[PDB]
Amino acid sequence: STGSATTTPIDSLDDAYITPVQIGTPAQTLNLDFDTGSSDLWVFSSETTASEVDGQTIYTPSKSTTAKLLSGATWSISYGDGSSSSGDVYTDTVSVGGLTVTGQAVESAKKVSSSFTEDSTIDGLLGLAFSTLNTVSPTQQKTFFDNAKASLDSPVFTADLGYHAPGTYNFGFIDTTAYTGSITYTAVSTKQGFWEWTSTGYAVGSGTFKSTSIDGIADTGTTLLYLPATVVSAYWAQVSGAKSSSSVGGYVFPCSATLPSFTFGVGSARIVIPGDYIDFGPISTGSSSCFGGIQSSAGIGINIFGDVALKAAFVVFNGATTPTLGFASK
Repeated sequence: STGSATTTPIDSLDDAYITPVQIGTPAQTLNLDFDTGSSDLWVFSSETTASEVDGQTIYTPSKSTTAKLLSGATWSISYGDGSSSSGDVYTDTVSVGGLTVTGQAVESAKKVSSSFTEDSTIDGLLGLAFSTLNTVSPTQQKTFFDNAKASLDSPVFTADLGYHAPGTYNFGFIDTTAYTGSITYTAVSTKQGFWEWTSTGYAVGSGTFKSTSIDGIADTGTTLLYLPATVVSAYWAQVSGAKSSSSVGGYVFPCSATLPSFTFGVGSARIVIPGDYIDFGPISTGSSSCFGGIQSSAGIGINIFGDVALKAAFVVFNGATTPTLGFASK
């Protein structure tokens, strides 16, 4: 089997991407944030505290003939941005782009934090990291990808995120028309439950490439590119008027400045992030200070190749017995 679904930016900045997912019978279609940095499929639901729902589409398990309470199971998750959610669990039929999993754990939110309530466009998350991070207790549950894996033509999924445009998540096959050149594969460590890999270095604009190992995670659920402070400082030093603002919470730059590209290494290959991808617009409406798309990972505890980086590539998440990551230009 395979599946193929279009993923669409939630706003003009590509702050996140939503992908339609069919849950239950008859289908209830919710727009979920596919997140390769977490491992819970959770949804706004008929059980979510009413005051915490503001415009989202909800899953109503009582209207699904295939929903079954996963008795006794609860879940509770906190994300790197400080957001959180929790609730109980149903199993139900879940389909993504034509690919169907029966008995998928669908984690029904009883509570969500304010960041989720305030984002009307995201009806929940679909985790695509390793199932060892799944938060269901007492019985940890498998991700949609892990459940689908044995049925897939090939045990892979791919992320092809657009810059200010829709893209595609494919399951079970590699679309050879979707990238240029070759796919360079690189080793993954699953020790922390993430798609964790080691970039071979970076370049700023037309500068010389610096060979240096940068361990980080491929995370479709994080907007920006978070790298060590040394790397980030070297980037922003090439932008006229750029500075790190403690009041704003990162690097900002005058909207009049030109942004250089940023290149990251994948083995001997190179992925070039165009300068435009690093522009996240005014810090507040009408401001001449623009927020940067490359920020320091210091104090996160991990480097994160978020959407800014991933959308510059065609990315293969290879879930073979020994997982790997592939990157191609496109």
